[PDB]
Amino acid sequence: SVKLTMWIMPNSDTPDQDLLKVVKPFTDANPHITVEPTVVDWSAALTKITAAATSGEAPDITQVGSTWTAAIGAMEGALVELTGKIDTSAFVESTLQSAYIKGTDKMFGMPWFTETRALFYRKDACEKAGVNPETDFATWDKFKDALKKLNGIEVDGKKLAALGMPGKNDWNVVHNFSWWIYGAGGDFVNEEGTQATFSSENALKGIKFYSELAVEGLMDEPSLEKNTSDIESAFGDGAYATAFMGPWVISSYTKNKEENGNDLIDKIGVTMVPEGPAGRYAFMGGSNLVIFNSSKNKDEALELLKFFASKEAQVEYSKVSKMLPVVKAAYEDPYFEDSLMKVFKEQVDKYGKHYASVPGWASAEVIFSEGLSKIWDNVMEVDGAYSYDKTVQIVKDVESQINQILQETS
Repeated sequence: SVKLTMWIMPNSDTPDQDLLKVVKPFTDANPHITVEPTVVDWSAALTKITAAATSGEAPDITQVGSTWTAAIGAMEGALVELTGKIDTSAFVESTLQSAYIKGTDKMFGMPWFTETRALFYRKDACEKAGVNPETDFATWDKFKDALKKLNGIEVDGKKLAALGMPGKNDWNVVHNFSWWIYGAGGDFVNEEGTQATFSSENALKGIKFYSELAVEGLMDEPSLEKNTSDIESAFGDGAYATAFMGPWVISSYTKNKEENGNDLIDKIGVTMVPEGPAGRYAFMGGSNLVIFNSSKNKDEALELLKFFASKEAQVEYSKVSKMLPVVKAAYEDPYFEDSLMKVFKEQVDKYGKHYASVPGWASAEVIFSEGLSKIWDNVMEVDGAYSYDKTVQIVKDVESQINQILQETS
């Protein structure tokens, strides 16, 4: 018999058991294959995977952050090339980009699940404030006008901040700026993926618009010291009129109502991110699966990957992980078509934009995160008055470092 070993990151409440429940139909139907998952923490995962690819001491399969696929796939002899082995027509088209090395036709990962961030809002706050969510969040300028009407609005005796979002003490620093940069007509790197474009006029327009929401008082100031999970919890206890969050919060708030009677879930809606001057783009994240070239059972490894891309496994794993499926047929399930979830379905499909899938991306993201962290410090005036010129200098200094990374990894 064949024991497939698989590394996963912590995607659900009980990672190993939840994965094994989803694969039980596969191992029941293929009794000569067993699946042995091992959990690897997110912070050290890329380090451990890179070391396994280099040393040939690897599991058969590992989850990767979708942005890591090119980094690992570019390592000589690291991964099984999947080009032509997966039916790509099954996948939401926007999710496939991260599975390839950009500029090549080489597919080294299979998309597994995805996520995007949407704009959640308090319906009761909007009615009280005179905000119509069917129109007033559609564009940057309308959104900001709505925030002005919502900031400090009192609902059931509690004063709400207009927008709750984390600052630099967080793991989504870059991801939360991404769609502002895109909507302004900017990007982190050029289309070819070979030059940084983070200091363009358009990128700065997006960075300035989003970060100065803090200078203008429209963001909850205490929350800028906190992280994503804190903003999700606080919104779920009614602290903010709006917040940009992933789809997993719907389950959390639904559970809060079932267990504690917390009716926040009945007072919220969700809409797509506001369109910027250049159009509507949204963040895309998530994870892919890869097969190590050192695997002694690649045929069985591939069969497992294809199982994870089957409709039933996509539905079931997305439910338990609270992520979004990457296969089109999974969105036929009513779960992904309810009033809130359907906004996420539409956004990832029609407007999702993934970071360039280049081998240097993972290294570049750390640099972008450091720079945007300094921009938060700047707008929050932690060390002197806010200076937009300081943001410009930070972004130019980032641009230089990114170009050196791209030159090394070309």
